[PDB]
Amino acid sequence: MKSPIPLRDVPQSNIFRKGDVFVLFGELFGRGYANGLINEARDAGMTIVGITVGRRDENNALRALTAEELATAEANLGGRIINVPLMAGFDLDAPAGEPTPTDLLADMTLKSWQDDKLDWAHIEKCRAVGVQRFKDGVAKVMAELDGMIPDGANAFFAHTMAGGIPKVKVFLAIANRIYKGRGERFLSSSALLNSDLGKLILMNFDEVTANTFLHLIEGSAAIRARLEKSGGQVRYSAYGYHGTEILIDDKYQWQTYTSYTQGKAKMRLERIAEDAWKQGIKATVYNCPEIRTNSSDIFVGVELSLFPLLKALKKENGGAWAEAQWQACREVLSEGHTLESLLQKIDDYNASDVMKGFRNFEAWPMPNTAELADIMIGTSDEITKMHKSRDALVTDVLSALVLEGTGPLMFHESSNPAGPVLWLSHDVIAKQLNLMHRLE
Repeated sequence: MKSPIPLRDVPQSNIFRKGDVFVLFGELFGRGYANGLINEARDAGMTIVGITVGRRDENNALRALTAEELATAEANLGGRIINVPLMAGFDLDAPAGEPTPTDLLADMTLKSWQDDKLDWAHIEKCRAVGVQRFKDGVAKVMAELDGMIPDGANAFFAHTMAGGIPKVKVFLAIANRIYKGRGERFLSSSALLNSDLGKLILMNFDEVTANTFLHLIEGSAAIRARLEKSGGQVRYSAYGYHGTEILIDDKYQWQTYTSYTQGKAKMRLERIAEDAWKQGIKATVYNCPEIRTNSSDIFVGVELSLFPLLKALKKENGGAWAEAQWQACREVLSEGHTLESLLQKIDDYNASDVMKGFRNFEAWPMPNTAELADIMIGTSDEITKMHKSRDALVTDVLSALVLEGTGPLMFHESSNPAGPVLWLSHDVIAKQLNLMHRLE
């Protein structure tokens, strides 16, 4: 798409009932977006079924879950898990007895990695092996799932797979410089992506973040056909990020965190959904807002996109509950600091020429720049220092709100989806939240 495709209206249909089956195509580890969606499915009475990515034995070989690991995972999910290890990516795949792509990275050093070259023929054979492995795994999982979904049922397949960074000792330092480096510590994301290491990373991103959605849709084709030929509806969802519209000068405007290295893979994901949609398959990528549930992570500055949600809460027929969110956000700031001054900082941030330059949709995802590092990391740090305690941030409150709103939006929109790719920006999130809390 040449521009964002917004979902503006709060969905109000639900076709799912007790006996319908919700399938989590991904494994839950810690809290994130998927929890809210799973909760919506459970509240609607759906049977929850999940996959596992498996674990690794003492020799780093992939294996299924033990009965105890399985019990723990099923307790976490609140549903049955099919114990067939669906590990995405090919970074640890190889023809029998041959080196993995990860093996080929073993000798990369801080000084050598940028110019080190890889054997792309071998890597290609490894990718082929990995793709076939994942396909056979999906076949087994679907063979077992087929009997758990009754004739006449509706099925909701929720894809959550993302990632693909290979294990290599040099990567932590590289990432630290790219994401957090200023001055001489600054490092262009292009330095990584132009290297063979970076090219491998991007290939694996395409496999894990995008192509797994295709493997899900194709692998479940027989099940889909059987359910559709009976009285049922089948849905596929995926989580996307492709920037978010937020209030700048009291107008909703698209922006993004830069540099989002998974961007090309997310656009491939989008195209997979669009193709499927053209084949009559109800697959939808939901492009969700920036969140930062762990402000100790490496992505310094992503949280800057969140703050205008406060204004959105007031704008979209906000009442007492919205005002209570403002109060909650005031309470975590230090003595002497106002919430208004924080929001002012964000106004100045989005008004800057440097940040305006990154509102380029066609160039997305763009490379970072030294100037970007300066203003983004500087602004993020300035706002962090406004707080009484760094374990209780305005961004914790707002991230929680986004998760809360996004669950029902996706769950209900999926009953009657408007299209294959939909943006959930601050406007519809605020509408949903204010609706949910209209009696509080």
